[PDB]
Amino acid sequence: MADTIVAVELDSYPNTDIGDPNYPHIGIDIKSIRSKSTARWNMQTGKVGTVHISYNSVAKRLSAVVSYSGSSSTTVSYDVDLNNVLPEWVRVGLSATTGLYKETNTILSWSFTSKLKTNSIADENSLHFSFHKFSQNPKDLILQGDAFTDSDGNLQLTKVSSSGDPQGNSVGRALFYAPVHIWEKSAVVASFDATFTFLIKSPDREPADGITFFIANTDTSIPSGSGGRLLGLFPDAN
Amino acid sequence: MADTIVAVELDSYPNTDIGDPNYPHIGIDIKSIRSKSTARWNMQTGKVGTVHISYNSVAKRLSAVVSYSGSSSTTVSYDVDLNNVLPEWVRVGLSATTGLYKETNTILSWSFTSKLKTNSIADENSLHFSFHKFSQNPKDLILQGDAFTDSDGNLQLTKVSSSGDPQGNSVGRALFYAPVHIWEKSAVVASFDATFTFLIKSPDREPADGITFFIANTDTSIPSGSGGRLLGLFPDAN
Amino acid sequence: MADTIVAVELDSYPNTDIGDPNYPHIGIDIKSIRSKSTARWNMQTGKVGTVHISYNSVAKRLSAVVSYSGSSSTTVSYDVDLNNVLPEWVRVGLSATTGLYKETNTILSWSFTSKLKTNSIADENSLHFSFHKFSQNPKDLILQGDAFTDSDGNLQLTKVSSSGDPQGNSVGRALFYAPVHIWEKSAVVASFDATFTFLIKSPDREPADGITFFIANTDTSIPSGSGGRLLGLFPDAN
Amino acid sequence: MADTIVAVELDSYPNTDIGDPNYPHIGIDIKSIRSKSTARWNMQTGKVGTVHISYNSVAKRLSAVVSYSGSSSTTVSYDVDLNNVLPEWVRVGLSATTGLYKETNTILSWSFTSKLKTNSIADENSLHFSFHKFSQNPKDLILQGDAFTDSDGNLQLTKVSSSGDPQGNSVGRALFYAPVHIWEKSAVVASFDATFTFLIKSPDREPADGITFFIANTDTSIPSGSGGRLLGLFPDAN
Ligand SMILES: OC[C@H]1O[C@H](Oc2c[nH]c3ccc(Br)c(Cl)c23)[C@@H](O)[C@@H](O)[C@@H]1O
Ligand SMILES: OC[C@H]1O[C@H](Oc2c[nH]c3ccc(Br)c(Cl)c23)[C@@H](O)[C@@H](O)[C@@H]1O
Ligand SMILES: OC[C@H]1O[C@H](Oc2c[nH]c3ccc(Br)c(Cl)c23)[C@@H](O)[C@@H](O)[C@@H]1O
Ligand SMILES: OC[C@H]1O[C@H](Oc2c[nH]c3ccc(Br)c(Cl)c23)[C@@H](O)[C@@H](O)[C@@H]1O
Ligand SMILES: [Ca+2]
Ligand SMILES: [Ca+2]
Ligand SMILES: [Ca+2]
Ligand SMILES: [Ca+2]
Ligand SMILES: [Mn+2]
Ligand SMILES: [Mn+2]
Ligand SMILES: [Mn+2]
Ligand SMILES: [Mn+2]
Repeated sequence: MADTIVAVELDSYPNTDIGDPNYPHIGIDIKSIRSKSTARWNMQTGKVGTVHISYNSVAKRLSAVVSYSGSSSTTVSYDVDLNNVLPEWVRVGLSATTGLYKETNTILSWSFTSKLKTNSIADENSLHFSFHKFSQNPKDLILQGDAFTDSDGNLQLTKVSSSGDPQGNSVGRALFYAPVHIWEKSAVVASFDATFTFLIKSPDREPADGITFFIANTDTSIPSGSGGRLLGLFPDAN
Repeated sequence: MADTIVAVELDSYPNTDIGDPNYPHIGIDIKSIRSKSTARWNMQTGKVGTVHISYNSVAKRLSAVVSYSGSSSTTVSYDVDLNNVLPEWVRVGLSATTGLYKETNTILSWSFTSKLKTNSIADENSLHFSFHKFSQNPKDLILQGDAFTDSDGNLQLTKVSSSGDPQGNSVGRALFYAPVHIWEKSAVVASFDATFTFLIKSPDREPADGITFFIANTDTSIPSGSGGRLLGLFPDAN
Repeated sequence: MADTIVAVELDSYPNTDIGDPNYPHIGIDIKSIRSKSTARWNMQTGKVGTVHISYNSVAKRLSAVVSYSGSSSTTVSYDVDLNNVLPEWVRVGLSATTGLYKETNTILSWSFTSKLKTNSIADENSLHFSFHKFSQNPKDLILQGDAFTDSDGNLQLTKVSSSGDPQGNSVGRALFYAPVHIWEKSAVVASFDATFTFLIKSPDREPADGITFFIANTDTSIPSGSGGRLLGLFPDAN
Repeated sequence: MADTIVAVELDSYPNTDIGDPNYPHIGIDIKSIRSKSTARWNMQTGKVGTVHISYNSVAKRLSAVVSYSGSSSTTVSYDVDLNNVLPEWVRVGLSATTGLYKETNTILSWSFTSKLKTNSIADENSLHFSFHKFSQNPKDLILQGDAFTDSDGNLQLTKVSSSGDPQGNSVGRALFYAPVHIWEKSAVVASFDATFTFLIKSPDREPADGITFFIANTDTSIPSGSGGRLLGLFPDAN
């Protein structure tokens, strides 16, 4: 069967033939590339941006905010019970693609916290990780497809040359090595927060295709046919 | 000039004359004792209970859950922008009352985290405290009214005897000593999370009146007339 | 080549033939079962104990303390630079054995934090995990030898029957799934802290053999001949 | 009665007068301006530096490292039992002075964590704060002497002009608002960690006088005569 995917997308390229709004946008994706909720994103190609993502099983609202130094922020939210969508054990990761058009999909930092609180207090679990730059040989990441860490310590999700020039038709993903426990039958509340900073540079008039933070089944792998507009996440546009 | 109050109430006594539902309930109170959202609380007098509260400014949803070991939990949420309600600097606290009827309002643990973020993975401001014991001299709490720490290390918000028998017509509150910064001009996202565990015992067959977590202006005090049904928060029932 | 091991041992059985003092002891082991430092441990068989372990690269002192409710604590320290000992990437874990004599090697909770700092604030890493009780399918743990999680949610490092009776000649370990990055060429300061709570029960007049927290090369596995007095860590007593 | 002081000094100006070494140095001060331990400071006037300080009560080792974007590292350590020196409740803070000679004493960030542990994985008391910008009205800091926050959001501990030139004969301190519980009768282990980033700039051939992180009785205030060489911390040079 296909993987089960929940994602927040920073979608730089409007694919209106598969339901994208006709502008760069942020979106919340629940098992489909066709986002349940979107907000218009005013990209600053060449500038370092920041994304903050949060979810709590009591509120049942997955939210995301994108900002840049000295600019107005873009926000997006969706009401959803993640226990009905995802398995109890997941992996978390970042993905990016290029297609006919291209961009650098550079990650400068990534942090993530999750918590599982139950009935009994001494029945609980937490996981936190934080990367400010990345090791050249990162043993706590599963790197998939074209993803790699360059000589500056930056995570490049898609291909770039030695001079830093991006390449088209590229796909890559980075997953945290340990599975994450996001629900159980006795749980009272589960929550997570994620942050990443990113640098999209591009020589193209319309940069493409984007970067996601995603949560999937533990054995998730890049699907066949998921390049370009499908963001390395989905086998089709349904 | 009255305080500005946001609270989560565990209201054990139905004051139907001032808009309570006719059962013990959990509520979200925005500037009034008359809750904007309530849910049925299945009290278990004599068992240790746990409350988890959370908010973030992108989701704009204040939510709370109450539970006991081996039991079903109760949730309540309300969509609100706290920027629009509270001043930028606050104190946070726990309050409790008894009236004609009575209960012990015993706090066994209390923790709190607030974050103010912008454009990096590290937060521009964060505060975290956690008490699992309470000290015989809590120099980091402002104790108001009948609130005191006992010989067992527990925090008693209202009057109780040597023998563990609660008293009627009591009011008590405990505030964390340092002001918390909950928004600013430059802010991208602000969030907070709080947890407390409580023991409510009663000789009566109808215990009263309840316990809250609340957030207020920094100079907040127990208002004249806030006994019983007003939970030590409000000077009247409007 | 053999594994590289740094460990804190709760050594319940004196094997004076390989240099144990003639009493139960807590020990710091650096690449040998023969401890670099020991202290007398006053065991309370059948009671839940707590161990706290810490280290940072400026102080260069690895310390551990073992305690029980109502008792006084025993401490042990050793001055060592852990980088000259350990590789840059490690796994962290828990190990236990039994031999001719036996005990339960039960883990009720385990937490770990590591941090690696430079000065970019944006060149760095942290990892934190916390388990209060353990899942029936612990996908974030690598279980080795006889280790398993039971119906109560406890981690059993060595064999116990369904009635909870321990078995002799057992060895088991549990490793956190993700590698930990503990040094790099640009590092200024690296630190770690670990906590575990444990329950050692035994029908034997002299219980054996003990429990350790350990740090090893990422590919560590139970050496042949590490049963009993070698605590699942070393292939010989050198 | 005088304040009770424990400090880590970054001392830019040798006062051989009162027992400084005859070079710029970092030091550990236990109840006297006359450091119990010093190290020659690998100083870089005009560069952003970072200080990390740590202590735990099992190891009994107070340690500090000062570095500059990864280079030019200096360390200092002292074996000491702080339960014998400090009261159980304290305030923590930063101080700085100029005298005949001068430098900017600029704080760009500051964080602190304190923990008091016993018999579990969850701590019985913890406190954590973090500032990466400082507020125009920082209600959670007690600002003493010349200390103010500037339009950039930096904390200036001593007088600086509107353009950016430091003034002589100035003193300033910033204390965190809430008292900190550092030890108790039945504590198993107490620990704290602090980090700050600073910028010392000077038009002088020989900058003065330095910056400290310190720990004091909760009621601490700038003593009379503690200018220049006494770092705003001590009334005399005894
Ligand atoms: O990278 C931008 C887009 O490039 C391709 O789609 C096209 C967008 N504009 C075009 C113009 C001509 C042709 Br042929 C193609 Cl395939 C496209 C495809 O690779 C899409 O998946 C992708 O989103
Ligand atoms: O503790 C329960 C309640 O007791 C008091 O109200 C009454 C409850 N039963 C009554 C019966 C008669 C009269 Br008069 C009163 Cl005020 C009450 C008041 O103290 C209320 O504020 C409180 O909610
Ligand atoms: O569990 C206690 C000990 O049992 C064995 O060693 C012995 C301890 N007392 C003995 C008495 C007789 C014989 Br045979 C043996 Cl092997 C032992 C061995 O399994 C040791 O590794 C272990 O430490
Ligand atoms: O700012 C650096 C120093 O300047 C002063 O000490 C002197 C250093 N050189 C001098 C030369 C003359 C005189 Br008068 C004085 Cl007080 C000093 C005093 O203000 C000292 O406390 C301070 O350490
Ligand atoms: Ca698209
Ligand atoms: Ca009521
Ligand atoms: Ca032994
Ligand atoms: Ca000096
Ligand atoms: Mn899209
Ligand atoms: Mn009510
Ligand atoms: Mn031993
Ligand atoms: Mn000095």
